Amino acid sequence: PAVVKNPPKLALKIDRADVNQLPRNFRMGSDKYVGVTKTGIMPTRKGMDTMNVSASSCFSEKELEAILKKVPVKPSQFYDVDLRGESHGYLNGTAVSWFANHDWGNDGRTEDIIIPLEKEQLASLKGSTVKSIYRFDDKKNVILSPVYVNYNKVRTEEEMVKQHGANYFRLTLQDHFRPDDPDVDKFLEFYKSLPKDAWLHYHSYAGMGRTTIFMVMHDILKNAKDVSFDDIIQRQKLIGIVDLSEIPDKKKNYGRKAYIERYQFVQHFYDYVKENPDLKTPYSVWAKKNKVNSWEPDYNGYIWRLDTKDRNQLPRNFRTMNSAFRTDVNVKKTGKGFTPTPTRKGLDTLYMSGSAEFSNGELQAMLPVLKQQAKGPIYIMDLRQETHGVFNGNAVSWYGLRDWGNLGKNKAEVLKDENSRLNAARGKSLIVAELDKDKMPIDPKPVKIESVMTEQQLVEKNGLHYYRIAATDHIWPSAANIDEFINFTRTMPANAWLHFHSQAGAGRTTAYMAMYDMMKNPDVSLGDILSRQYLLGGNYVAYEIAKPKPDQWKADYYHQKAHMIEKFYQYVQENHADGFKTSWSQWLAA
Amino acid sequence: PAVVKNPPKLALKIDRADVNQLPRNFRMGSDKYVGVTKTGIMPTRKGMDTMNVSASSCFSEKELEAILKKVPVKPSQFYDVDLRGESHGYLNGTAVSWFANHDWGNDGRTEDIIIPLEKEQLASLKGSTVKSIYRFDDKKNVILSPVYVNYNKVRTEEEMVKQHGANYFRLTLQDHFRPDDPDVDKFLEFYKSLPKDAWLHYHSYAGMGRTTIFMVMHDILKNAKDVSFDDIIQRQKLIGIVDLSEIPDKKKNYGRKAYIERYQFVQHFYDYVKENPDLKTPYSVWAKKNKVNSWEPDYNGYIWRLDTKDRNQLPRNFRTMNSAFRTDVNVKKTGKGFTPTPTRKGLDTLYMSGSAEFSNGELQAMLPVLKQQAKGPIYIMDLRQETHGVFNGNAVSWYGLRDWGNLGKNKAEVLKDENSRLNAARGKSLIVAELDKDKMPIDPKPVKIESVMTEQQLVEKNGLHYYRIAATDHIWPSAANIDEFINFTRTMPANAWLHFHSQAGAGRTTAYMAMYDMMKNPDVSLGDILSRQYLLGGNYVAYEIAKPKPDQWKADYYHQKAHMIEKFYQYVQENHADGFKTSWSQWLAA
Ligand SMILES: O=P(O)(O)O[C@H]1[C@H](O)[C@@H](OP(=O)(O)O)[C@H](OP(=O)(O)O)[C@@H](OP(=O)(O)O)[C@H]1O
Ligand SMILES: O=P(O)(O)O[C@H]1[C@H](O)[C@@H](OP(=O)(O)O)[C@H](OP(=O)(O)O)[C@@H](OP(=O)(O)O)[C@H]1O
Ligand SMILES: O=P(O)(O)O[C@H]1[C@H](O)[C@@H](OP(=O)(O)O)[C@H](OP(=O)(O)O)[C@@H](OP(=O)(O)O)[C@H]1O
Repeated sequence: PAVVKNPPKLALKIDRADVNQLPRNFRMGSDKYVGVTKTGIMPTRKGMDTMNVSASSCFSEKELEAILKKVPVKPSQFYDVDLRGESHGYLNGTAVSWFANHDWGNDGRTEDIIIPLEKEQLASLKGSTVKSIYRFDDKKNVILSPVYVNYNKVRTEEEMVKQHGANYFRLTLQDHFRPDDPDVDKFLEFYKSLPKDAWLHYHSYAGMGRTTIFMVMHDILKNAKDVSFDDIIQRQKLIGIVDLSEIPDKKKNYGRKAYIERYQFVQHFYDYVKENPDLKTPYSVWAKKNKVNSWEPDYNGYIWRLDTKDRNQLPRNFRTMNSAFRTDVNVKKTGKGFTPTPTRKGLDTLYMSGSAEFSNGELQAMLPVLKQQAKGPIYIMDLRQETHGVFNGNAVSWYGLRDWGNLGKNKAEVLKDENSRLNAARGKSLIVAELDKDKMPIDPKPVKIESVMTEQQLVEKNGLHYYRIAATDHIWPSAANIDEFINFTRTMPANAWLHFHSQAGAGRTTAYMAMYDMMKNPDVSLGDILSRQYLLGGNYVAYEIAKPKPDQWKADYYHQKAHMIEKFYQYVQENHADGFKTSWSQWLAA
Repeated sequence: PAVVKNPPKLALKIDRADVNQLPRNFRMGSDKYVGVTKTGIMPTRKGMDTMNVSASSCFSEKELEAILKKVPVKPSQFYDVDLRGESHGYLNGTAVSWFANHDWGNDGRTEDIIIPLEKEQLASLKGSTVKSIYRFDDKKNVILSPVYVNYNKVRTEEEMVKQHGANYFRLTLQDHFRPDDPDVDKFLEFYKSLPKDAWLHYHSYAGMGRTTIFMVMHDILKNAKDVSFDDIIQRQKLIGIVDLSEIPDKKKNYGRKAYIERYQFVQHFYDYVKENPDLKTPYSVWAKKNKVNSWEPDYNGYIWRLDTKDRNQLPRNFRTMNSAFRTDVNVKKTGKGFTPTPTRKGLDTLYMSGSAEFSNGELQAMLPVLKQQAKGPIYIMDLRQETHGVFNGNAVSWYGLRDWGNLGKNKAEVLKDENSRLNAARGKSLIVAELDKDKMPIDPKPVKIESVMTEQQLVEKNGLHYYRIAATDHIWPSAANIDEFINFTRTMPANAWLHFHSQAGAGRTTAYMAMYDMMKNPDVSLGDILSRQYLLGGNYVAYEIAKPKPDQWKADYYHQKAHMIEKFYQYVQENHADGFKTSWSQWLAA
């Protein structure tokens, strides 16, 4: 085949043709040494034969079958450790993946974007039984002219491996680099939970870099006590293909840094296992204390943000389902299904409103409006995961990078963090600043904090009910968070009026409003729901960035929203009839 | 101007037009804060006003004059700290440099290569008063359409700066990265040697990355005891342009790694100054001990190499000036000035030979041949810096990466290492292996070491004189090594017969043979000298790699040879008449 001159940015290509054989770079930990060391002296073989470990390149289905046959365990004892962060899967037995330059198809992405993205990519191939798929040169890592692949099955690696009765574990590691600390932590917690008779097979794309790092880690976990670091590095080269201590002349600038980085990593992991033979202190914790940690963003709050100043007027982005459509329509901020003239059916009895966060003054202005229109009890639905409250009548929040001050916290932890920080602020003189477009404070000055309430205290004091869902800013509400809302709707009083707010009354607020609208009016089209929620003053839930630039970190998260809001529409179509007896989480998991 | 679609791999372009002004990103350590921090809280200014420091982008001559006028010291107190590893200089007052993609013109090169290479690049412009020079866009860092520049002066930055009565210090740092540990050590020895009233001006190309790293280091050296790491980082952003703690969303994969690497560097440097306020322990030594050191190659010997087996035949590549011209001429391994029919004028009375290293058996075969041709005392001129000797009649050496086992050592240290290691080998059972094309041992097996001698003992025991010059393998003989040979010729007998040898009888041997040939026959052309030394069985001293690939690390060293052998030719022309009274070192420095 011929090299493809201008390949797409992301090309679906063949990883492994389906052939009855052991795959590329296959080795078992008990294999004999091949080749020599630079000194001519062989490293001790101590501990090698009882490691119960093998490794290789990625594999087709027939190559997996050859692996399973060869290893001296049953499938039930076999764990496929899939180190590939790049999106991949199977068409029948043929292994395919989505390739970008340097094999960085999922460059920068976290596991929780990569896993569902990969399923979607693969899902897009179902409903066809033949496809032109690029070939690939492993020597130069470049796209070659395509062949047609026939198939009637599309599977993730997990599905294929489990259908063979084996076990599966995924780490989404970028090609060319060491695992970051949290992925080391994740591996170790998996490792510690293994049955003693477990057989581990590590693989990446080529069974070279990422694979050898983990073969070295494995050897260290079994043998660091009795075997030197240097011997481990050498012996994993002798039975394999890569010497992690080799920084060759041909590697320069960036590539050279990465070879250096991953060599240093295995040195630090060796030291960690040596000092912590019980594996009690997590690697990330040990590494931080010893200043050899990988870098991670810190999302913790570091400033009191002024969300909204105490003012006698309706809060920003306020609307009810009786409101007028907006006149400032921007089609470029809409998306799939958008119409300027959606049906208003059901809106007169939906009893729903939304807005940005509210100061005391803004709550006072909302009160008569909502009571004017409400036919039953009024609930303020606070959708904010981030810690917030009221200082001197002003709405404030504890702002961290990306507004992810409470990322990873459950509801109980959120409320505990919230109460604690608000209390601690009482009577202090603190910076409370509005943030500009760059999230930098504007004219920051200390101000004396005289009064401090939670929003709940404020809301209940004014005769309304309160409910909190801790939804993370910028992202599609989690399954748990959506289930919490559905459960809420099942028991809420009839004629209840729901007022949703988040920080800006945009992303999270419009998402929940659209989900509730759908639930109550399943006969209205997805596009009409999204369109009217937009027209009434929300954003468009299915917005996607046309041509994402590198600094546009929200791109994947908008895409996830666009995708998941459609799914949720389907969920409603299928479960509204019997009152949603089946949950969103259970439905997803089927 | 217009972007250049396909610029040359290396393009001479304009850095700074000559303008009367302070340069880009100019700041002084005592400057006021501009902008805000993310918390809205400003860092202490403690110690800022007494640091006696400024920083900026690179500067034109007039921009330097603006700098000198602005700062509150005399030029004699001002130190230009030039952080640029890329080759640069001055045409009249205009700053110019040689640009490759990512500003990596000298990617991978050491200071010893870059400094003389830069002077050579600038020297190539001195035979003109006008040049077409590319323009440059600082926003995108890309070459733009060229303009003509007129000049009658070509200068290094050092020359331009010293001509204004100021001081100069150079570190050859690659753009985009932190400094490696040895450059930190070099900066520190410089810093500690400063007078108290010294004023430091740091600059790189943009006054952004490398410059801010060093401004932070300075602030740390002055203020670590009293000011926190975070405050230093913030305040250097506030008076400047870069926050080293910021890893922006737009930086991905490789670029991201570099930002991370340099942030972590300034953290480690902080800790080092905090822990070592006396700056006694070097940074590199502290960093190693704490496992946060940058990676450096290790050139130390790790194996006994079999250089040549004891055998009853002339040593490899043996030749005298009465030897036949070779029949296997390969023009592609020749170079500038090659002729297949050079004069043999002077060879009849040039009492010289050369070969590869010799075993005992090969020395015995040599003896009658040399004694046949010699008209005076015979001297064996051992040119090897690397440690070697004789085991059981075989020539052996202590081999390290690149055969640089004794890199950096003086002659006394080389001989001390040599005696020590040879003695320690006696009676031991050790690996003594021939190395393959990849420098890996062939069929290594331990052998009993029964007899051990230095080459000097072997030679003198056979009634010959010995002299040692510790020349590093692969590279052009140093100035001190050439002077040492010249001093030898000045005190040796008229009709002394010199037999040069190294490991292979190629690079070092042929260079010294060509240098002596020139000295004794200054009326023979450079080309003829190099050509006949090649034809008699040496290599071609002025060989350069045509189109050097990334793995061909010797490229720069061959170029250095090709260059310096011509220079030595000129030295001979200018100094043979009086018997080389002025040394090579003195003549180079003028
Ligand atoms: O081609 P061979 O001699 O087998 O070696 C290759 C080339 O040097 C590649 O460079 P190039 O793209 O110039 O061919 C290099 O990728 P980089 O260019 O990214 O350094 C590979 O590094 P790894 O991809 O790390 O194996 C290295 O293994
Ligand atoms: O709080 P909800 O109602 O979900 O709405 C969010 C917040 O207003 C975000 O503000 P912040 O990030 O300051 O908390 C905003 O980010 P920007 O102001 O950076 O755009 C989001 O814009 P998009 O993520 O672009 O939709 C918006 O959807
Ligand atoms: O264009 P602006 O917004 O100024 O930001 C630039 C771009 O992101 C560059 O990327 P691109 O080449 O895609 O334009 C990037 O170089 P990399 O591509 O090496 O990341 C620069 O990093 P620095 O070179 O470190 O400034 C960064 O400052």
